[PDB]
Amino acid sequence: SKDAPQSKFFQPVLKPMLPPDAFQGKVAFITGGGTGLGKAMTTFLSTLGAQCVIASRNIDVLKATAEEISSKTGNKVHAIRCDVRDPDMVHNTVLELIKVAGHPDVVINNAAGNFISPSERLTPNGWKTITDIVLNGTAYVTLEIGKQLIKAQKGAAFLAITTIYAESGSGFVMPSSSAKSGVEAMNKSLAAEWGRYGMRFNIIQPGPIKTFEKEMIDRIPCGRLGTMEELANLATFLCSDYASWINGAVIRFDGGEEVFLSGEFNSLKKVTKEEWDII
Amino acid sequence: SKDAPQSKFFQPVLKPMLPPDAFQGKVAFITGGGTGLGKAMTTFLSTLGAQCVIASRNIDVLKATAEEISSKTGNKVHAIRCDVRDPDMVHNTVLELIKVAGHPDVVINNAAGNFISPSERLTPNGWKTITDIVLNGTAYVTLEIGKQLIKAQKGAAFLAITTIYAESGSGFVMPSSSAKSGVEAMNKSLAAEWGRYGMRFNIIQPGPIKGRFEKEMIDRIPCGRLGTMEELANLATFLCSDYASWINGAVIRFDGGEEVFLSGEFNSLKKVTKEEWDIIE
Amino acid sequence: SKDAPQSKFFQPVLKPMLPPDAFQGKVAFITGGGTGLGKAMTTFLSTLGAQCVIASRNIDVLKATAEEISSKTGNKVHAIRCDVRDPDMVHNTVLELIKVAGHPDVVINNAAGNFISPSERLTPNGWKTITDIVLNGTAYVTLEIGKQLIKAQKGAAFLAITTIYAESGSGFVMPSSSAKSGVEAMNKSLAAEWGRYGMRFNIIQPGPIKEKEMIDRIPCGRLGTMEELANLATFLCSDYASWINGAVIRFDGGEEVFLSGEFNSLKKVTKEEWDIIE
Amino acid sequence: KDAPQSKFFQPVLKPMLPPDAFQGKVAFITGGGTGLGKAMTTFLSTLGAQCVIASRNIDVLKATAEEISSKTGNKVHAIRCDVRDPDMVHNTVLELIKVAGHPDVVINNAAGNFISPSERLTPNGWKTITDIVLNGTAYVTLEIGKQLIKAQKGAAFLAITTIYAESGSGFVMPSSSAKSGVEAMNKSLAAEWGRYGMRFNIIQPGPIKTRFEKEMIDRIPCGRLGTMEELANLATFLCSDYASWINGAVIRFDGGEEVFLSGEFNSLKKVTKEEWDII
Repeated sequence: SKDAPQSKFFQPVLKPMLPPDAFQGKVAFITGGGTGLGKAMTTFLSTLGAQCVIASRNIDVLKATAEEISSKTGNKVHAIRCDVRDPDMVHNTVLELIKVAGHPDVVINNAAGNFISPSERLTPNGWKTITDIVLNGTAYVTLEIGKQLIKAQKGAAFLAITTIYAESGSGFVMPSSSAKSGVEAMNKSLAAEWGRYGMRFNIIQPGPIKTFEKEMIDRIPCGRLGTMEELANLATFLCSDYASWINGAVIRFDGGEEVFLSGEFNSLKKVTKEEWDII
Repeated sequence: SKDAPQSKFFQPVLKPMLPPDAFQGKVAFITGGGTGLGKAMTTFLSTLGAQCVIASRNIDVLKATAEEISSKTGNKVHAIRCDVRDPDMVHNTVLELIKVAGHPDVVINNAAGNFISPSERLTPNGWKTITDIVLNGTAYVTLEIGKQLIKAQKGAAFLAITTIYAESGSGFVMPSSSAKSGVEAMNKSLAAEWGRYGMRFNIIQPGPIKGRFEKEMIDRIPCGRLGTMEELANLATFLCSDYASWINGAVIRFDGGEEVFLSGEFNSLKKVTKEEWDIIE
Repeated sequence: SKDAPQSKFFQPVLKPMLPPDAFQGKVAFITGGGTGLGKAMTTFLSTLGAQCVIASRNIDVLKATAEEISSKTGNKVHAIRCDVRDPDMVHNTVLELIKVAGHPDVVINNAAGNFISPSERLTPNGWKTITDIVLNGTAYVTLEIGKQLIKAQKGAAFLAITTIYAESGSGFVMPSSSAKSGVEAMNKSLAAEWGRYGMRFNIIQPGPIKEKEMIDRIPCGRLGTMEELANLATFLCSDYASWINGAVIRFDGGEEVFLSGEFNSLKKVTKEEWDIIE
Repeated sequence: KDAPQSKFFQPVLKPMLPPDAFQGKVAFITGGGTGLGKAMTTFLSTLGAQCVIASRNIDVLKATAEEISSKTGNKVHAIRCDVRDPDMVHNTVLELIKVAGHPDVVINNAAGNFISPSERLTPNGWKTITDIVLNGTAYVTLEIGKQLIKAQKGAAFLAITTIYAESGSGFVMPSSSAKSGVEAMNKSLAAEWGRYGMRFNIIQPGPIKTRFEKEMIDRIPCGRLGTMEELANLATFLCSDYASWINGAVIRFDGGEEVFLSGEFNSLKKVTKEEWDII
């Protein structure tokens, strides 16, 4: 493939790492749970015993993913259609979650939109679409669930999937960077504010996950792209009771990409042994 | 005043620090320029020779401030009504800026809204108001001006006023923290993306600037006092001046040491007395 | 107890979370592995199948811990005396590690010293002691093992235990903050430089691990446990984390986000006061 | 030569603060005989300060002191000091107080560095860099601080680190480590020593004028290297009474280099207009 030689030292493990009943009796709510990383996280949660609820705009995709997962694990996966931009729809969706499965013990905000563009080509509407979906949508889901958990006197573990470029900034993905950085600040804020209510909040910042990646592999110390299964192991750990004292954490899941990118002299990896020998 | 004793070591200097006419021939655009921090920055820019344009919702406040500043400095201050939440109004405001003063050399995004609230008492409308004004408003201003500068083949220095709690998060100001963190990521992105177009972007993160929180805040500020708007204006004018032409993508805490004090796990041991330390030894 | 009411929502799970053979065939090297967090990490590694080598200054403590762990798990734990301040002793310790167990797959730099003091009461010797143990000691171990792994074309996962105050700074623990921040920069540097040699490097930043004043600043309402730390550490050193490199993970019950937020002290405002403020 | 956009970011080399901004003040600068230290000393002296410069080479220090004082008319004293030696640092601080006075301004700039694969570092090479940069800055800062506490006087401290202290970087790993330690030290003392009137700030430079340098320019949004005069303007501002409420701050002085390096998609600057149109 396109992987670099050092990838032999960093082979992925794709199987769930936690014990087979680690989420028995637990309820999990995953936005964007019908596709991609959301589907992978839902799959692992369901495999480990959770009753899952997935929500996004496309009910056909959600129902297909829900049947696929539940057929494989024997545990229920419920689909609820929801555009997270619509705070009234979010409110109804949370009420439905509580009715069909119960208050959630695990909340994963993963719904996102993105497109790569020179910033000077962005329109105000394109800007507002990304910030509405990523930032406002995560806020509405988080606040609505939080209010219900406070009313019920129940706690939960929340996880938001952002990106390494939320904290650094990045050209060409500027609206996504901005909205995702807002999501990070939101979760750090609520980690500090809502401990008394039993809610903890963590962030995973992914690099590139397999799903122009030769150029990307050249900037990844581990020499390969990440996998959704590995991300799901990290996410399920953070959402599990084994991580009940992990709160306000921000975890890079990136093969070393961000430390590589950010270090001023890391490009000197291209200097050969022979060139170093020659001073 | 209510200041802590060590404030004697950190007295503020309120006069502009840069040379007279350091902004002669320059145009500056300041959102929120009619009040508070925005007015202080506009005052210093005008004093140093800039032609300024201030924009916000209240035209009477803007006109009053413009007349007040221009009558002291002798340099023109133009007022334009603009709700930064409305991208069409932002577009028209930038067109007027160029028509009445010219392309800006200095852009300061300072318009904001905020309130303190338990997050569980927030409504979607309150959430939207803060994020729309702070995050979307700054984006519309920055993108609209940037596109015009690219078309004119001119550069500029941009400055955004955020807060120390954008990077840390904070309970009780969570919408502001989120929106302001978005503004930080926006500016770091454009500093990296738009160098080829001659635009640089920097961030100031203020602590509290000059009723019970204020007293407790002083106890958490190493410099022993609140900041002043004049000091903030000195920092802002420096960063927007040609003396800072190689400062780009920078984030600068202006907080009297508040954030380092807050963030350090054992800083509360300031209360331990000399005699208690002798025992501990 | 001293725990806050909300701790009921965040009860610790003390059992090892990874599968029983997650470290079968692996060799781990743990500085400070005879006590405290190092002992807890070694215990979980050994329980999960690793062969472990623990190194620090006190050979009697190390031997007692080695016997305790290996008796319970059935897997070997080797003790080596090593003062990490001494690079020649570090070199000899790494040679012995390779002879008795083999090249390590897992390296945990945990040896440290600390004391609380006003910074104006520090002496040059006190400064040197903390920085030499924490920063230079971790550098010597990491450089010595890394050079051996490069020669052998074998990879490993490295973990350094720092602290939340490495990144923030903190008064009263200033030498420790400085040394530990140096350790963080070291590991981020090598995560980027040495991935090409199959080594990855991560950091855990702990809050307080088993006082009441501290608990009131922790959102989770209790101190952390060594078993929870060991679950996080073993995950990061396991092949399930083979794409986690250069990461810095707070393990602090929320303490650092609570401390660092300008308005977080408003947690003291009552419901009635908020009603009034509205 | 510089990149095409450099014409938009031209340097201003003249001191920006008022002519007497440091009249009556005393400044102590480690490494003040060369490079950035000499530039900072030059601006301080021009603005009225009485300066004391300290490093290992007394002949260089003497030459620089005469050169500066002959141009400004303000005294510059040379004191030989290897900052690795805490007893020599103690003696140097006592001489500073005797010949000039307690310092109002303290700039820790002495450093050593060399670029090397980390696997080519020796323990002695490691210890040399950490001793000079981290221990040397600690000894200077602590010894001066103790004297200022005894006299009930305050001061502004400034440490020159680097953008790679906070990020890490391969090939400069000991410098990254030691300089990160300096950052933590200064943030710690800003929080601890407010009651004593001492504030502490950090400048993180990118590449400053005086092979890799042409490649570096392509990674610098401002399109050129920085100048020592511009750095001296930033440093004199931070050490002046105009910045008396700036404390614990860390300021990048890097032409945008760090935000460029750190952003995941910034390399898409190479995509042409026609390629973007196609999309």
